[PDB]
Amino acid sequence: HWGYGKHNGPEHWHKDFPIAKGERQSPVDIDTHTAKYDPSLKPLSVSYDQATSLRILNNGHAFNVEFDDSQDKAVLKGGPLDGTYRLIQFHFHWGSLDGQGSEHTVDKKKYAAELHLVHWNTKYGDFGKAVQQPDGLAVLGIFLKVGSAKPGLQKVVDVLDSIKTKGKSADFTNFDPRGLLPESLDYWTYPGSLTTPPLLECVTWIVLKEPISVSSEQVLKFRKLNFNGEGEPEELMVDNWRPAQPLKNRQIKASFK
Ligand SMILES: NS(=O)(=O)c1cc(F)cc(F)c1
Ligand SMILES: OC[C@H]1O[C@@H](O)[C@H](O)[C@@H](O)[C@@H]1O
Ligand SMILES: OC[C@H]1O[C@@H](O)[C@H](O)[C@@H](O)[C@@H]1O
Ligand SMILES: OC[C@H]1O[C@H](O)[C@H](O)[C@@H](O)[C@@H]1O
Ligand SMILES: [Zn+2]
Repeated sequence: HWGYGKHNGPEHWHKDFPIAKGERQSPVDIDTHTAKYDPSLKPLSVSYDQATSLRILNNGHAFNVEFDDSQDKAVLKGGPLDGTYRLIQFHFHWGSLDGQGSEHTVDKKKYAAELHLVHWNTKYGDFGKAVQQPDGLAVLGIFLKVGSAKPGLQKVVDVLDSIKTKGKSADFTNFDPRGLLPESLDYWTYPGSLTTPPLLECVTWIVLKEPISVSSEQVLKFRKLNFNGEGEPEELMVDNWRPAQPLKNRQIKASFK
């Protein structure tokens, strides 16, 4: 039922999901001047060398690239995190035009899109148990701006024609997510939530400061996907982002001086 349209979008979600008005909702605006360096943060470790991708799915809201999370392979450690978090999937949020699409904003500036690499805390055994815990998930967020092409994104772009409509999937083995990172791992971090229903308040957000550049042609292909299923009237999959939510009783910490 929930979506991004006028009649089922972010301003309606609270009726079924009252936590939408909660105390640690995401995304937020990142005020870079108020964000403070945190010396208690440990070095961040993104260890994706043995990642095993499996499948790509159009779920009617975005597309997910899914990974084998039955054992410790691609993991995120360090930074603000206690213990080991396993990669389960990544997806994007994007706009109808280059001037909007990100969920987090930086001094109110909206990027063209935002990549979310989703990980769960292995001390809870499964993703479903992890989303019953305050520290169950860690999402690594990466901004996309439009400029030069990102070579490591092209394999994703070129499979999208095969998953145009809701419910379609395709094999997506042997994809290396290391090709989606920027050079620097400088980041901001804060406690938040899932940005889509069920909006659960389980996430440690780690948002990289350096955006990746993708080409106009790459993001234009994201915008050819459909929210609807096969045979149904075409609704382009665009503007699948939630706007910034109140910061409330939180502080954003920076990894860099
Ligand atoms: N968009 S998000 O990364 O917060 C996200 C991740 C997830 F695993 C499930 C969700 F419902 C939402
Ligand atoms: O195929 C994508 C990636 O898969 C990983 O499991 C391999 O260890 C990497 O060498 C490879 O780049
Ligand atoms: O009481 C002082 C403390 O206030 C907190 O809000 C800040 O996060 C700390 O960095 C600071 O040392
Ligand atoms: O790596 C992701 C995918 O990239 C390309 O589409 C390859 O043709 C395919 O075999 C692979 O699964
Ligand atoms: Zn997301």
